[PDB]
Amino acid sequence: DQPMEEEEVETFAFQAEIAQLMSLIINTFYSNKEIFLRELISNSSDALDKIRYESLTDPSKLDSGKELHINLIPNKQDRTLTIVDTGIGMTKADLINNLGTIAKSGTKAFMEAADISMIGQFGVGFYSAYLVAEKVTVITKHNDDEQYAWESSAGGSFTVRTDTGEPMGRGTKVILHLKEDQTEYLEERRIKEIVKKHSQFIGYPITLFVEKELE
Ligand SMILES: CCNC(=O)[C@H]1c2ccccc2CN1C(=O)c1cc(Cl)c(O)cc1O
Repeated sequence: DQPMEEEEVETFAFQAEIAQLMSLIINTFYSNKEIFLRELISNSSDALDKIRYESLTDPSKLDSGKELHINLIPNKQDRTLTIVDTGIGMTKADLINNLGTIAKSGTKAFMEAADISMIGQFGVGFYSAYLVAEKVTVITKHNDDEQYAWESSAGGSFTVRTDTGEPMGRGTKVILHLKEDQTEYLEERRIKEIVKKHSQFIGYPITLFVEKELE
């Protein structure tokens, strides 16, 4: 038989510091792990600013969707928390450069420094995900390009491939498969309080969708 699907998959090694960093974040104990959701919402907001500011000069840039927002989708059945935004998105190359193989100065500094919530300033805030996730999947779609999937369980490497899933119009989808002991962030009350405490100044709509598959 012919496969329902077949696509090339590429594996990349993380730059050495970023990898050392992820182990740091994974194995060590930290107390305000909740700041991961702020870091990821924060990434979404900047992505939303870029598409927004580009549309000002080139209105067709929004042909792939006018609405600028962030959705938070807890799914207790999958034990996943997904952050979805309709920002500018990422090309395949962006995924490879910006999410693993290029380091940046803050990396060596940060590992050595202190409270974990500093990670936002050192520029590598994405990786705070692995405070609560054992695996992170990033689905992204940039205008005029394919939809891509970035994936990592933080073993020193990550994978990129074309995404066969459900088509996004534009933007980025981050899928946190949470550690067994971090399921609290699937909770509406907990999500609401983290957002109110750390993401109060985000100038885009933030909407929760509690997901439950029915029998
Ligand atoms: C990876 C580095 N890019 C960004 O943070 C933002 C960003 C920031 C400034 C300009 C363009 C873009 C595109 N991004 C994304 O597609 C994205 C990435 C992650 Cl990891 C996330 O959680 C949410 C996201 O919307």
